[PDB]
Amino acid sequence: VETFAFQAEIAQLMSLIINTFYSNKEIFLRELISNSSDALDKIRYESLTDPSKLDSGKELHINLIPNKQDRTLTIVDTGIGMTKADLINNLGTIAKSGTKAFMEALQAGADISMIGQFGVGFYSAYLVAEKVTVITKHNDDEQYAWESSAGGSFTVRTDTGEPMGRGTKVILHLKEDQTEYLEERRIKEIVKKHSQFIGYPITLFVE
Ligand SMILES: Nc1nc2c3ccc(NCCO)cc3nc(Cc3ccc4c(c3)OCO4)n2n1
Repeated sequence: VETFAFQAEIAQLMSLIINTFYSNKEIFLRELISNSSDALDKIRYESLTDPSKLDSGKELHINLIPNKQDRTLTIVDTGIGMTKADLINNLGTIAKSGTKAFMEALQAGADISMIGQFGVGFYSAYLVAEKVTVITKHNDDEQYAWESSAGGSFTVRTDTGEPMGRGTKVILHLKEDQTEYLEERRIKEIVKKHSQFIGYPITLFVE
């Protein structure tokens, strides 16, 4: 279990997301599905010059798994996955320039629903989650669990859970006031309104 500090900018974005009054929380779901869609484009893309990159699983899709018992909503994709270096270095680099641009727009008229246009939509998960655990597997690397409850830090460990093949699970530990996002009907309403044209199948699991 290693512990790392976020860069100043990302930490500050994360507190803004957590502390600002903003009632339209539901946009988190569009952002994570859109992240999954991008990760699926990326695996489909690299496999064009190396078809063996699909040995770890051919199917390209997304599952939404609510669990009232654990109070979690998990978004699962078989996209390209993230390496250790992504989790500790590259994602932070991407998040730095994206945060700055998002900040500039926010003070000049924009709102939190436009976060995905700046490449930092993942952090919108913190509108509804007190803790996010991300389990990720990339092709020539091991399986990792990343985890953060914000407050300026995150952890990374080699994951010993069930091996997952290739891709990412984002596990959202929902705040107590946000269990609406565990309801089939709420989720289905949200997918229909904001995520109806994704180029990969999306399956909504029932409890
Ligand atoms: N499902 C999925 N797949 C990817 C993903 C897959 C590949 C990738 N490549 C990074 C450049 O090598 C970046 C990615 N970024 C995100 C967004 C993301 C951004 C920040 C994150 C995070 C995920 O988990 C922990 O912190 N996702 N989300």
